[PDB]
Amino acid sequence: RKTNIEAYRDGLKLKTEEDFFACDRQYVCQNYAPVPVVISKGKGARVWDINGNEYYDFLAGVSSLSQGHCHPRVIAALCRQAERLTLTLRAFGNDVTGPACRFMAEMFGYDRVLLMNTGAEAGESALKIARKWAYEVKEIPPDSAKVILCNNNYWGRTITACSSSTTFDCYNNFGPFTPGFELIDYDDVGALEEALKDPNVAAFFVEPIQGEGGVNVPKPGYLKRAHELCRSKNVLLIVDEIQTGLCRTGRLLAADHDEVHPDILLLGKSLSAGVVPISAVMGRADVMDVLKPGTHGSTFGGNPLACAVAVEALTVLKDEKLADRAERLGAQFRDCLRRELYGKVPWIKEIRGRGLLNAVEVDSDAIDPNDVVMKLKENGILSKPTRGRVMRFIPPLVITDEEHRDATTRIIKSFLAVEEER
Amino acid sequence: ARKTNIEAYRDGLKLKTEEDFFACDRQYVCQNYAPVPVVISKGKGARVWDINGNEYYDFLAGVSSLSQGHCHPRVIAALCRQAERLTLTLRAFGNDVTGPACRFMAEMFGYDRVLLMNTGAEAGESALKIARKWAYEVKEIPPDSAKVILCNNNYWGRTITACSSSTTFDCYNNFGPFTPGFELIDYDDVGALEEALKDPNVAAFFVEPIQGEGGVNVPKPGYLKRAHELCRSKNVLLIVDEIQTGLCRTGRLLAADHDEVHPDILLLGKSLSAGVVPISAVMGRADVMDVLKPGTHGSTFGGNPLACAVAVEALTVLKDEKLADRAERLGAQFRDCLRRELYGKVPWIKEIRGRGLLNAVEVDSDAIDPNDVVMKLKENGILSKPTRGRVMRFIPPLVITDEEHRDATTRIIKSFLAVEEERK
Ligand SMILES: Cc1ncc(COP(=O)(O)O)c(C=O)c1O
Ligand SMILES: Cc1ncc(COP(=O)(O)O)c(C=O)c1O
Repeated sequence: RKTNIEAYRDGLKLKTEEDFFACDRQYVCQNYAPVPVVISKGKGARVWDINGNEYYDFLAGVSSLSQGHCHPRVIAALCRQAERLTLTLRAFGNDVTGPACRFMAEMFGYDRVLLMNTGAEAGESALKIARKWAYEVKEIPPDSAKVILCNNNYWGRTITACSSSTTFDCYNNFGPFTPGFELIDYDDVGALEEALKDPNVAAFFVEPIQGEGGVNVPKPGYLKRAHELCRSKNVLLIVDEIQTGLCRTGRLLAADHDEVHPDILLLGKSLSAGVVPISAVMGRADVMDVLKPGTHGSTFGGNPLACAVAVEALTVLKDEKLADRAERLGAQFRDCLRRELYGKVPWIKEIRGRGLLNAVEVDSDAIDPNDVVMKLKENGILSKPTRGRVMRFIPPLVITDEEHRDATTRIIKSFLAVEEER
Repeated sequence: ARKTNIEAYRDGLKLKTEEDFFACDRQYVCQNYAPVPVVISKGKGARVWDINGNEYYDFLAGVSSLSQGHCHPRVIAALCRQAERLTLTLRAFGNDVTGPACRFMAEMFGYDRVLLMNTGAEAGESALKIARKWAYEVKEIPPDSAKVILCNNNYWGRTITACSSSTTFDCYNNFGPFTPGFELIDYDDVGALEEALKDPNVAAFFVEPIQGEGGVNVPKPGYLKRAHELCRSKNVLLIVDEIQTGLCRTGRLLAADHDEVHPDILLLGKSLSAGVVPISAVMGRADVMDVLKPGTHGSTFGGNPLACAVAVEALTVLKDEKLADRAERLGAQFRDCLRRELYGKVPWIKEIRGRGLLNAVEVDSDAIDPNDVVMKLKENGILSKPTRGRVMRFIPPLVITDEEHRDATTRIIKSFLAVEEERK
């Protein structure tokens, strides 16, 4: 049986990529840039376009697809639960949400788990928790709570996220803005310490490696020291692991590189293996319990379908030893690129990353960075930069040794060819 | 059948009674919901079963997220077929589903452009961003001056900006400081709206056709029609939140259709996916929606192909099963019967109200404990969660059969009479 989207699409008689591009222009809100490919299918580290051409996916949902596209275990868990029960609301109990929260609480070492749907919602929820905790436990004056975050942070697209962004296109013309934020440079202990002098600070909200900001890896010991400074002042450390967590950087959490156990942890993206939107906020009881009944909610948060998917997605990370995989392959990737491209390619500014969260920043005054993106695609690598000039290499962690060797050589080949053509 | 992973996992926990699940929940789940009465394990159509095999009619239905019923076979089949092929690309890449699904929606609802988000709060956030950016760029109002009018007792979600525009104490208390830019007026009051619309800095009026969480507040006939005229007069966008009222619930495709109103910006959610996965939509004319240029808005999962395939199937069910007609017919019967068998007989009922299958019975909490009604309903096989304590809600799947609806209506009336007997 053809399902309705298949049948409706068939009737539209879309043959070429351009036909699909035209369909976007006409019917899809135009808040994304043009795209170079129309993907029809995904398996593991590979995707295929509508013409059957094969690519490696080196974006992977910006680390939402760590377990690969269409991981059979995760798709079986989705389908079996979907036949049984998908939604009760948290107004009613069910036989999945509590067990899934227990599973997560034990895996990550927290007392309480709040399940939301998107990463932005996890961030919003964490800010709300930190504010309410500041008022009720720290006893700071009404409406005075402040939250410190860093320049170039990214946590989503709500108005409060826009209000705390330093990125022009994220905030421009979307005000007036939510107050209560203090922005400081990333990777700067001094600036943090000075900001923490304000007793009305509730939290410091930080990424262990800035994602959208350009795969900005801080100096060794940054997060470790930040947590000490925060604790000195009774300020919560909220660590956004929505992009860096779940084995991507070679550890279960990127915070583990600094032996930091976040006061509040955010997860998202590969929590569901890219199958359905589910995010998490985790914290100790005496923080999370400020969210009393009626004070927060979500229709789909904690729905049993997403919970079943998430438990399976997390178990795959463990069973397939994906943190070890990411560590090993990522170190090989960076060594190969540094050996083969530094010196030879003068318009590479840096090769950086941890695990399989890697970037190559190029000098956009020396090269058109889009020429690198297009060359990569010609050689079978789909990759989307950030900030124009920061090339990103973020494959599924399940990429095989042989696929990763192939991909790495296609990657080298592409940078070298761009240099040759300069 | 062979055990599923999650079944085996929980089997390892030895959680067997409703009270073991209640304890599990108390210990590991963030405690932002009230205690629950029941542990549901299976849903099908208008029915659910608890872990002991007891059957109930679900009269909450996800607050109108399950209009197509639990586990609709077509929608599962669509989920599973698409899930085997592709679930997520990001909108950074194209795929062969998102554009077609947006065209499908654009044509069904009569809009130029469709923005797909994940939750109803995200749809609201997105619409407010669009309205503000449009007011700055097209209306040329002073920078940072954009205002949005909303109504007292509105509900649109739980983001900080939503909390900043709420009049409900537990929704906002101790979550500030708050996003500025909102003007709060009484619902169902055209004179208050007209006066608020005198301010040229207003970008939008954001309103529910029937207030949902605020208590199934049905406005006077012609409220929304008049509101639209007043907004147009002032070049103010009418943002209509159909997340709870839309998609056949009230006996029409959109609740706005009762007033022959085509929203300037439409919000959908909830039953857009038949309760299977979170997907929401913001739709609008080109000259409004096109302010959202590349890089100015985004979402990881928004527009993912899996959710798109599910939504197209869910929307088609509404049509094919003539669920607007079913809701209209059964809902009219429900209100007739309850009024006829409860008013007078039961002194502590204040009002029976609703449209289609979005119905409520507001009780006098000074004269009765509303929770006694909730518990009596469950004893009689009806799962129902009130809003604001005293507003009992009756929101079944629209696929409820004539026989199931008759049975349920008789159980509901029986429950209210029983509580009254006990009061006497
Ligand atoms: C670190 C981080 N936090 C939060 C978010 C927002 O997640 P979502 O797109 O699911 O709202 C993202 C998205 O890329 C992210 O990279
Ligand atoms: C009218 C209305 N709008 C928005 C929302 C928020 O949707 P969500 O819970 O998906 O964030 C709801 C939730 O019930 C609603 O009733």
